[PDB]
Amino acid sequence: NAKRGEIVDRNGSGLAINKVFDEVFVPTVAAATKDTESRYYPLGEAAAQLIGYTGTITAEDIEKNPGVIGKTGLERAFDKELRGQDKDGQTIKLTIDSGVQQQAFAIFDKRPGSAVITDPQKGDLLATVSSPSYDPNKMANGISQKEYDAYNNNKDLPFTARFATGYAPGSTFKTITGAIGLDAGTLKPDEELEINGLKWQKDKSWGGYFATRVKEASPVNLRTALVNSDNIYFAQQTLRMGEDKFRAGLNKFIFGEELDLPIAMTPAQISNEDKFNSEILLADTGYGQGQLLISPIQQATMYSVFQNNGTLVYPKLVLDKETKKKDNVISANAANTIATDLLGSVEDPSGYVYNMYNPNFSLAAKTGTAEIKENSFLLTLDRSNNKFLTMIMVENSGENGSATDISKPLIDYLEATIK
Ligand SMILES: *C(=O)[C@@H](NC(=O)/C(=N\OCC)c1nsc(N)n1)[C@@H]1NC(C(=O)O)=C(Sc2nc(-c3cc[n+](C)cc3)cs2)CS1
Repeated sequence: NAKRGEIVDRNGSGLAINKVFDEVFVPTVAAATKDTESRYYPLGEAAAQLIGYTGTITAEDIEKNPGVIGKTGLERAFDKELRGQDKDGQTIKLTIDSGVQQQAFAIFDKRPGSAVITDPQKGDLLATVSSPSYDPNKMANGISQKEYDAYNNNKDLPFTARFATGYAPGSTFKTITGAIGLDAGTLKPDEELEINGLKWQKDKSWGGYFATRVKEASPVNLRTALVNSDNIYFAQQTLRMGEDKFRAGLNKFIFGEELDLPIAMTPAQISNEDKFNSEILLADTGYGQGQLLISPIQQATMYSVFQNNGTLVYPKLVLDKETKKKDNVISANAANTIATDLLGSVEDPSGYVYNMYNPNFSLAAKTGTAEIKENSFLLTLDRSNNKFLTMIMVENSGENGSATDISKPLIDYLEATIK
């Protein structure tokens, strides 16, 4: 009987450890009584999808590769290192910070959504949160059929790891579209484009389709369009760029690329085919619509270029793993120009993230709402020290509110701890 290896956070705090209990004769916590060692998760629901839970080796388990075994999450993906022999399992230290993990999970409060917080210059995943969640301690050490069925019958599906699920990125994708337009030469950041009305189309060939916007602006430049959430500006800049210049910039990212993370995840895609085959879809992809499917972990990876002078860093979950990058995904001037203009989302009183304004901290942000019901997104960038990046989403934002409405405790926590 060898002890299973432990999973600890970046500071050594236990994420999946062993603890002896007095159980109520074979094993609730106090027939008979005996001191039995049990697999314990201190963060509970806050890290349930990431860490996973254990279970007994079933018949079909040993029927593949010849008392407890990882059934899901990192407890399953890291089983060979944590199981050991009968040699104690080794301890695997992650990049997670327990303080940030419990902050990101607390802001949702049963709301469906996800949140990832990274170190945009190292790739360290400080937190990967999916809501709603479940009790991993109950699932591993005996859960009743009343709480299991309560989890299965939940229409929001608490078992799914939403940080590894592909969604449409929303208007936050304009940051990439605008940066590609800058390096292409077609998008001048200071030229004033005349945009009139709340709807726009290229010509009569679009028919009953229009690019719609919210706030009416008179001449819209790059900085104003990002703060005003103007779809028409980026649509016109996408049509001006052409399918080739736009796809040339997008292909420098990690689309269709499998990552070395120990989290199962479908690679990000641009569209179903190698070509757009239309022009309304080219405009849609310009402002985050179309057939884009990027996961929160992949979204945090792509957007890391703005805090590394255009260099993309890959996400890492194990601490001692070497930092991997993809150099020159966008220019340094393009990354800095977009990151500087995004300060207006927080600092401008008319900005949509002005509720999080802090005069002693530079925070660039960008909102986004996608129609799939509608989901809300929020990307924030530490421009004071480039030490954290957030990607927060809330599913069914028409009923559960926007991501900005609940993310203020999270952002305030990071600015004081990670700084
Ligand atoms: C990018 O996200 C854009 N989104 C859309 O065009 C889509 N839906 O619009 C929802 C109304 C859409 N369909 S599919 C898909 N993938 N995306 C723009 N991004 C923004 C944003 O979050 O800033 C939205 S919502 C918005 N709401 C306000 C507002 C209005 C009034 N008041 C008092 C305050 C705030 C500004 S923007 C739409 S467009």
